[PDB]
Amino acid sequence: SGFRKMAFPSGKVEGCMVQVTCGTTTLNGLWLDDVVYCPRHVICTSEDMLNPNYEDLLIRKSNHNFLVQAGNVQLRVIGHSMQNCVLKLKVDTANPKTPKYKFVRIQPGQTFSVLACYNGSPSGVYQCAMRPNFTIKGSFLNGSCGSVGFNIDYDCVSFCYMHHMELPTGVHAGTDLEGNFYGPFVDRQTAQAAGTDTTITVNVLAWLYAAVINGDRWFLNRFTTTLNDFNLVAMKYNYEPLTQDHVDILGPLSAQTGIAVLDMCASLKELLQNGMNGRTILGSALLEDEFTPFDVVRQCSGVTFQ
Amino acid sequence: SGFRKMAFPSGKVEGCMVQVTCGTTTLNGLWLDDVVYCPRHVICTSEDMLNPNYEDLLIRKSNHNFLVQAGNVQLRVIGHSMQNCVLKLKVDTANPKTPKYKFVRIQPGQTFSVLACYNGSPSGVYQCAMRPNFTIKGSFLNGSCGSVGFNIDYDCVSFCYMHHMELPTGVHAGTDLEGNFYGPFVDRQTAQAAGTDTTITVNVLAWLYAAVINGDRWFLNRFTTTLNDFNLVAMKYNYEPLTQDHVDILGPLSAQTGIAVLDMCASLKELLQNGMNGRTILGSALLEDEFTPFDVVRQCSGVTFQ
Ligand SMILES: O=C1CC(C(=O)N2CCN(c3ccc(CO)c(Cl)c3)CC2)=NC(=O)N1
Ligand SMILES: O=C1CC(C(=O)N2CCN(c3ccc(CO)c(Cl)c3)CC2)=NC(=O)N1
Repeated sequence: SGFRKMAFPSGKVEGCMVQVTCGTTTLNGLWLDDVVYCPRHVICTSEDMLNPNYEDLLIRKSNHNFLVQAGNVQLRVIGHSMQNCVLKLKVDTANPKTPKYKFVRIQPGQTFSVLACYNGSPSGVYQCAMRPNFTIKGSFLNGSCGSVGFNIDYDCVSFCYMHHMELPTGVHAGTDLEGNFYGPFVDRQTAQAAGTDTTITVNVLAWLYAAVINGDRWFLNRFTTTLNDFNLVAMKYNYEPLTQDHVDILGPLSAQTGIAVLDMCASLKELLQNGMNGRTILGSALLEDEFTPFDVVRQCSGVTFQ
Repeated sequence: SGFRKMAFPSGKVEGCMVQVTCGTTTLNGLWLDDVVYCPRHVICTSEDMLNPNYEDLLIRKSNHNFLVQAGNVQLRVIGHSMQNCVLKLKVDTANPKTPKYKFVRIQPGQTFSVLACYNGSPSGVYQCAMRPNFTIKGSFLNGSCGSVGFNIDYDCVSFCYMHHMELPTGVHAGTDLEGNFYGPFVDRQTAQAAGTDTTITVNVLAWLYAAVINGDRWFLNRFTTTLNDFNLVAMKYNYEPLTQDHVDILGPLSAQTGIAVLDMCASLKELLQNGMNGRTILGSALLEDEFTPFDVVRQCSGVTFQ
């Protein structure tokens, strides 16, 4: 029993984190095989941050301008190239702790674990979701750029995020591991703002199923709504509309509890219109939307990893 | 910026988790040097759980009754002994991934990271606090016994908790690594209940300082209370009393924000008597008490580990 914000074990990722220094700028890099991945703005100075020309800045650099450290061992850079907003540093030594990995781009609403690092040293791990406005509500300080987000499928590490910058509203933006930004953001210190965020409805429903599994049932009722009558109320409260695919994803949770998806939607509709009236659900007084249906199944059924 | 439930990187602990089987019972073990630590109830059957005599049960066992697996490698048990509620299995191979470690017993109110495991395989990591009633609000399923809690100081792993059982109210109880239970619990399936829980006041104050650092200031005021006038209100709402040592611990947070501790206590006193009125603090509609003053400093100043 119980329900926690659970992150993946970070051991397989800790061994891939390195320190990358170019000039007086130092951030984190991802060392896989003989390639080190890091944000390309590591080659920027104070004069370039507002209007950088990464083509010019990179052409004026050589391999010896990049200092890469794996703990105390120095990695000799034997080549460099730029793929979108990510810099790829070819090194002479292949990382012997390279796990089975792949590069995946996630969708809004999906969750992943973040290994926050500083000077190539892991500092902490936490779970977060990609928001519908393509930002994440992370916890990052100065020097955290290059920190990566990941999921673990069986024995394979799926890298999905590399941290690049913090927006003025305190939220964070980054790219996938191919260098392509999540959302309409660019890696230059211009006045960029994120669009309006919305609540991930399918995640709230999955979180309500986790509550029923753990004994919280006070919000239930015997009513039933349709998918269109629910979406009319949901859009009023800035909730993402619910689709038939979302219903099918919630299948296993509905079977384990014996509560149909449209039944639970009627309970969520009541919680949106009347509030929670000082009561709590799984120790929260707000509706949580950063647990996917898979996160609930994994935590309420117990699947490990190799 | 930002504030998350952040756990320690679990890499150094993942390499110490093994699978321990005795009869038809399988749980997790901690492999440090040539010793494997696991809960002693692994030697119990169905007939013994309600009234076990661990002296008799252990004397009727031999070294070959214990099957220890580190992944696929089998560890030959060359000796066994019992220290309080923990079984110590001497094996022929010393764990080459043994980090610098120590065994520490934590106090109520302190936090630690939990590496939840099943069949010796890590499944997830999360942060939790030792409650004033010596339980933890964990997330554990069947087979999680032997999972350990830990903190990381510099390069040293401080083990502080080993999971033993879940109580009927859904909370969890365990021992330190010397086998001594936290709280008045025993490892037999009798009807045990935890005492009344209270809110960790010093942790709430530390969490309020984290909010001010991150831009949440709506709850502040210019009033100031005394330590005794605050404790009179706190005990009314089942809050732990505040001591002068708690004030000194909050020193660095008060200096960084320029808000005295007694000033913040006046704000907490108002939040307890009037509620939050539908407003949120750091994305929560409740007062969070599972962040220590050290957790806030570490996340709002960025200290890594070796
Ligand atoms: O999330 C964070 C990250 C963070 C941090 O280390 N930064 C801020 C972003 N910065 C940067 C430099 C150049 C360019 C373009 O040349 C860009 Cl776009 C960004 C690197 C240093 N500080 C925080 O406070 N929070
Ligand atoms: O936290 C958890 C742990 C858990 C779990 O694996 N257990 C439950 C406790 N159990 C046990 C066996 C014998 C004795 C004394 O002989 C005792 Cl005290 C406990 C071992 C198996 N299942 C859950 O659902 N939650």
